[PDB]
Amino acid sequence: NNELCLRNVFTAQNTAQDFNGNESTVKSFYVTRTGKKILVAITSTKDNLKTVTCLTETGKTVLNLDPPMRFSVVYLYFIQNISSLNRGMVIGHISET
Amino acid sequence: NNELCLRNVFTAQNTAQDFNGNESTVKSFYVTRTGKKILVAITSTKDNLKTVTCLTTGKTVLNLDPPMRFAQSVVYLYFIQNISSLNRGMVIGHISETT
Repeated sequence: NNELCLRNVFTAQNTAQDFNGNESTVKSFYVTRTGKKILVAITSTKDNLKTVTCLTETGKTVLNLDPPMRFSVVYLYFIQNISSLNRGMVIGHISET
Repeated sequence: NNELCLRNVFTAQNTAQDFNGNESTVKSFYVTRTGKKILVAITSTKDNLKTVTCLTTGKTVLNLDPPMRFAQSVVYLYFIQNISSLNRGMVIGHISETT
């Protein structure tokens, strides 16, 4: 017997930084699981983001981004080394909306 | 550069076999991408399913992972053996927004 843990995807916003250190607001995609959240991906019209801010209880954490993927034009970035399961959750969410 | 291929989930029905060899109809979850589909999971009220028959090469029997329980009625979710973690995420997300 093993109970399925249903997870949710929630979008919000965060600050991201490009290679020149300039900040901008991005749409952020979180996977949540009863109390716990993980920042999985962001979207932006900017193709030059390098990092993104995630706010925790500990304070701010700065996360590296994987290269922008294309989908006036909006880019999707996954957070580096995020699990494939969490990636799948977010891809489905973006597609099913 | 790397373009993002959106994936979808759609559901239909398949025939599954339990450890007795007895057959029943189940709800099937497919992930689609680039005009191709892959069977990722099934759900059933039965907790004893062992295999599911898929139509690909032709007719093929696939093994199921052990059931996971979720809720009025109790349902069991079975992933197809060796399906990717990415595809599991797709189906878990879909079932979450259904619930």
